[PDB]
Amino acid sequence: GVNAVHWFRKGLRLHDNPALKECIQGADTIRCVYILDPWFAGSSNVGINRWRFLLQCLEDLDANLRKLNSRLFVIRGQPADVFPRLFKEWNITKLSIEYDSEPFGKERDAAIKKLATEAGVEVIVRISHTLYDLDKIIELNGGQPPLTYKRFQTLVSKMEPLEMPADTITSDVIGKCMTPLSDDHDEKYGVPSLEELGFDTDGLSSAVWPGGETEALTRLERHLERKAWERPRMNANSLLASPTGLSPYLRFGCLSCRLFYFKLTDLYKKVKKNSSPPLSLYGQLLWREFFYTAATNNPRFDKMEGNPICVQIPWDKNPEALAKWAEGRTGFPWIDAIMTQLRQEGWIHHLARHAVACFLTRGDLWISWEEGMKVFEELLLDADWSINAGSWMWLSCSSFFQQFFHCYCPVGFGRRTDPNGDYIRRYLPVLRGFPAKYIYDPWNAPEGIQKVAKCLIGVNYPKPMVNHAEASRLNIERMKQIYQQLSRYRG
Ligand SMILES: COc1ccc(-n2nc3c(c2NC(=O)c2ccc(C(=O)c4ccccc4)cc2)CS(=O)(=O)C3)cc1
Repeated sequence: GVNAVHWFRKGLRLHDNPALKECIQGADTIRCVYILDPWFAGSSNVGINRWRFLLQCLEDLDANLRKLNSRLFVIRGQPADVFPRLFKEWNITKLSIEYDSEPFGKERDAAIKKLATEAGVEVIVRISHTLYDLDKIIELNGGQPPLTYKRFQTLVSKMEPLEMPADTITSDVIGKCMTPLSDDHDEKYGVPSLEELGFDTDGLSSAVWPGGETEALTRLERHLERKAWERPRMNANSLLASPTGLSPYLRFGCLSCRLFYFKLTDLYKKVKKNSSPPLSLYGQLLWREFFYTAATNNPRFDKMEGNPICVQIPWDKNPEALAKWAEGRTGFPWIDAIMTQLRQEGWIHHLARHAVACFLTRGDLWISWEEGMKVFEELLLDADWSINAGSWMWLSCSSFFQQFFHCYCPVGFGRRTDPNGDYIRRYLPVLRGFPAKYIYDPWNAPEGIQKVAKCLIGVNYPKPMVNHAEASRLNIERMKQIYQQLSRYRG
């Protein structure tokens, strides 16, 4: 008969999955696969929190596929190596994927499409990771992605309204389509543990961001309910991970960005009684869309050299200073607490991202945004290659049409956000004995207060790695020199 395979990569969900929906129709068998390769050289920068989140996403998909008398098939290796084997072993004639706009993904999928055509396999590709067809955005702009956010808002406003999200895969949708299964299915296709991937899980606590579609849909309800109770304002509690947080689920595809969009539009129309909401309503959704669009045709989006849209800034190379930043031992408790939360949990507030990005690049250390991006790629759960690269370029003053002239204070920003320093004490236990007057600048604490706090600066917690007033004055001057001769730094 017609034997079909749906290939999960992103879109780790059964709701709003047009590719899986189309693949099942007219099919006699269906197998959903995820191709996992934790040893891939190109994935050497993936942190353990990302691996854990993904594995929890796969367990949730497997559990939800159980409800449809199916299972997830987890397969080890590289798609180019695995798919020809599967095409023959399973006699596959249909393969479905959610479209991937990112350059590496487009390249991989082009190769797989060639293997499928060679094997007599029809390839079904449907767009569902983004709100729009990004290629249509670019065509509407004249063939180039809009290089500014409000130009992007202009084009998007002129587009056709979004079509309804695809129906969720139910028993009545599967119909006669079945999944051939064996009693030993877990031995060959089961979802592995972190330990089974060779990871020592020593030092791991319960995940602050549990993966999966079930979690995402539960959080979506809470998120809308809280919104039922304009751009929000950050306070101290905003720094903590929220049970209403959706951002990692949108990144992995646990939550459909189109479903989220429609639920937001639905809620707005109920409270504000009109169908033309402020683009404010969608929060980061269009920033998300903006960076996917800017990156899709730029294979060097994550680089400075050879990247046509990036300002060629002469950053310093300082591996020791970069390591202090990445490992949260800069000696600035505000910076270190943020980098510690990021490493421990996999999410930090957007304004905390601005703070540590400024400190590393244009503000204090004058280290390339490429190096910050690599660290964030390792640890951050909610930012794809396209969004990470674009965000680091924009925030480091590396885009020609976005400048920041105010340098974040690595003491005052934290003190102004959380005056008592509860955030510091939560993530930097060595500093817990310091009173609020010194918690953001413990080097200013007299020797007696340090001894009482059982924390000698330079012994138990490092001294501040730079003099911020001097470093920022020099770096503000350097950035002013660059933008005074901006065209000279065009590649
Ligand atoms: C520093 O490292 C990172 C920082 C942020 C992220 N990040 N993660 C996600 C998203 C983003 N990024 C942005 O939303 C974004 C928005 C505005 C700008 C900006 O230039 C600007 C202009 C005017 C005023 C204020 C700001 C830059 C970035 C959206 S998402 O895909 O949903 C999940 C990743 C790494």
